[PDB]
Amino acid sequence: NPLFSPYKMGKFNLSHRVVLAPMTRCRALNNIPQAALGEYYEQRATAGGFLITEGTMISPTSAGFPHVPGIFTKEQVREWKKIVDVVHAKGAVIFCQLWHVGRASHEVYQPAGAAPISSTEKPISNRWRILMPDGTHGIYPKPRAIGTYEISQVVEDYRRSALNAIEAGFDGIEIHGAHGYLIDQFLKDGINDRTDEYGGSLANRCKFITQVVQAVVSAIGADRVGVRVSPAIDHLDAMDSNPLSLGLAVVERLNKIQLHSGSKLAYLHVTQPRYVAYGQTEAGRLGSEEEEARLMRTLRNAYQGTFICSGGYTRELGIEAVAQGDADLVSYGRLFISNPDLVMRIKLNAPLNKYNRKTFYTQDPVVGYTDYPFLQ
Amino acid sequence: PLFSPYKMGKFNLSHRVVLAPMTRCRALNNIPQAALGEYYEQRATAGGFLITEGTMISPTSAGFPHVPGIFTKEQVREWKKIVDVVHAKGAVIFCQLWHVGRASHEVYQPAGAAPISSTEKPISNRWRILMPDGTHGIYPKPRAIGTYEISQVVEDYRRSALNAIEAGFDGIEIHGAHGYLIDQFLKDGINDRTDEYGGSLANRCKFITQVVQAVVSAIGADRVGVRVSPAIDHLDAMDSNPLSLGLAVVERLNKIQLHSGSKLAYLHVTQPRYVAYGQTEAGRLGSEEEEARLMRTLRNAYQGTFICSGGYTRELGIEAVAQGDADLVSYGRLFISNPDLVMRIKLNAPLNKYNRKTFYTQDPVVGYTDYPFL
Ligand SMILES: Cc1cc2nc3c(=O)[nH]c(=O)nc-3n(C[C@H](O)[C@H](O)[C@H](O)COP(=O)(O)O)c2cc1C
Ligand SMILES: Cc1cc2nc3c(=O)[nH]c(=O)nc-3n(C[C@H](O)[C@H](O)[C@H](O)COP(=O)(O)O)c2cc1C
Ligand SMILES: [Cl-]
Repeated sequence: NPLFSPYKMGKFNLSHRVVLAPMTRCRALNNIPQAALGEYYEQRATAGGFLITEGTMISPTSAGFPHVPGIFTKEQVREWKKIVDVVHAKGAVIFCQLWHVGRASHEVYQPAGAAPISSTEKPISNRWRILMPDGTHGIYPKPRAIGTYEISQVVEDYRRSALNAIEAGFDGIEIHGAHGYLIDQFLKDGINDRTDEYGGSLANRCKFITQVVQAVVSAIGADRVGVRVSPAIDHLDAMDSNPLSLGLAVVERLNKIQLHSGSKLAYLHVTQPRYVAYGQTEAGRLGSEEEEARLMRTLRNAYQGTFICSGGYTRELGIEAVAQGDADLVSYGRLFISNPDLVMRIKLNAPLNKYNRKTFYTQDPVVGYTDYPFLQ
Repeated sequence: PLFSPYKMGKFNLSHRVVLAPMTRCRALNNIPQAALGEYYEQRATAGGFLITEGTMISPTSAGFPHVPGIFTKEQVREWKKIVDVVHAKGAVIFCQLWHVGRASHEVYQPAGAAPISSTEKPISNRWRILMPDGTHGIYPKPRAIGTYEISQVVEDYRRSALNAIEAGFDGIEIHGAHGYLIDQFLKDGINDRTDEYGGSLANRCKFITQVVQAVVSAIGADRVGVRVSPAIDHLDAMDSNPLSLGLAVVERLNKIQLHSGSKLAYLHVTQPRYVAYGQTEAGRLGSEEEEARLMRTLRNAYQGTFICSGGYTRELGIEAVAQGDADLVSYGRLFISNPDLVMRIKLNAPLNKYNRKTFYTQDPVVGYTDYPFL
């Protein structure tokens, strides 16, 4: 089983290639990591296994979900420390994902009920909803387009949060630059309608992610920085006219940062679109995943370093990915929510527990969080 | 509730369990076979309603191998034999008229002509077609038919509906869903025409209206059912406002009934069962709520019998009928493996699992008529 051949990610000697994908769960009450998070990550930690935390706030305006943890205050750093320690005690490697949602927020999540910030004044359309604190779905509002100086301030928020993650003991950080969030709002030409140096050309649209990555790299070292993007996922109206061209443009910027820094990043993590095959239709089962696979393979081939694939992977698809050289590591989200011992279940080819979407974002410290059972 | 009798026009149905139309590819060389007779006979029940697999309305309307047609007198002759066996068991049966539009291939095109459609745009690479040898083929570039050709395709539906009646069917169902010909005109994500049949919702609905009117004027509204799927992920068939499109179709169907002075047999709607973006943070938020509203809105708007389909089980079907969401529920996959699904559902008995591997094979028995009764 290729998922169990060891992999050397920088200094880290991973014992297997099954990675815990970053997943927002909303148990960090009032943005403070809670003991429940410690139990949750400890359940999933394995010796030589790599874990990525849920998206974590880099500032007071960075959230668009309730009770997501932050790492911009010392109080938050002290609580993260306890989680990092328990995970390290199991022999796992863990990175903290730094997340700013940009326009994907609501006044209820902003200080003084201010408008969310973004590259643009254009709001996410009503084709999408936001989870409100009371559990209902809300409408995304119009964001405020930020200027060059404020952009440098947000970059500084990433730098300060990366330093704090290192202070908490994390092995590194992952820049959430995917799924239509703040960085993707600058990358995607379907969102970025700016006329200044951060808009228009591919170079201009890639300026923001480059500045963010360079700032964290210069603060903690490229080896402790992973980058996540999703050029072909249009979640929250984040489409680009040419996904592959955009993805390759980002990859070249990362390749350039590495050469200039004289060091490689921890990895490039890419989420791919995954089309569920509907069995109730005439030709749903006759589809092909070919094209989306070629896009992923091209980004991996273009990138000089470790590649982590994600998005609807199963045991069989993960084995295939590593076996064909399409990826070095494979991250799993939903199956890891319901299978604390996912790594062991994939090693033994055991049945996998079903997951309950209803409790993905609820606040209970146990229910739908740490009560999914281990192999008996 | 599924066994509470239902009156569908002049049809007194004994239960609400319907056999959904399902392509099975056993009609060798497009001619109905004795096998189909046994297959349908097996699932037929006294006072039960069945809808046949999609059936060709012209030589160029197919996109699957060995699907039956009803555009030749020979085909009509063989269908009659099947219809008789079904009536013998006291069941009501409608023949579904199917034209795939752009969802075709050169191998299914007698004159090597490009498949016809509303647009010049080909189905995307992520969708494939089933080839005669069982392999998957690539969808070719279709031809955006001219305004004048639309009338002749409507004529193909009309002649086919007449042929279905000549064959003895109690009625016909217009397949206007799942990204096939009619749906290629309805969905603004496909229809990029700038003429009378493109642009406004009204213009987009012109084709299905003309098809339904032609068949209604040929055999009577009481013998015509119509199937649509305002919101479905199949062969790149998307629309900006699924609700608006669905209600536009319902409004024109209601008008055809008023002007005809008789109601259609029913409106058949596929349940979206939308599951896109499950791998994202917010993709699924509000999805289930929107499709539920979409369906109830259409059900409340349509003046007549409403049949739901797509992902239904014994429990989900019971719920649909109990909550007033649908009058009849059609089952597809479970009916493939459970010939006596009706009886089984009635007794809450164990259901047989189905083998997809044999959904479209040509064996007249294996995976077709060999599923056990129990
Ligand atoms: C409940 C949930 C929360 C998520 N939260 C995040 C997040 O905070 N950051 C991120 O980059 N991706 C997030 N994702 C996307 C996942 O990291 C991952 O790409 C996806 O779950 C992989 O597909 P899979 O679930 O089929 O394994 C989330 C996904 C789910 C289902
Ligand atoms: C093998 C197969 C063939 C189908 N063929 C057709 C068809 O020719 N026409 C049509 O309108 N729907 C067709 N359908 C869709 C079904 O009528 C029905 O909506 C679907 O099977 C219902 O979902 P269920 O299988 O979960 O009950 C087909 C479905 C399957 C699984
Ligand atoms: Cl390191």
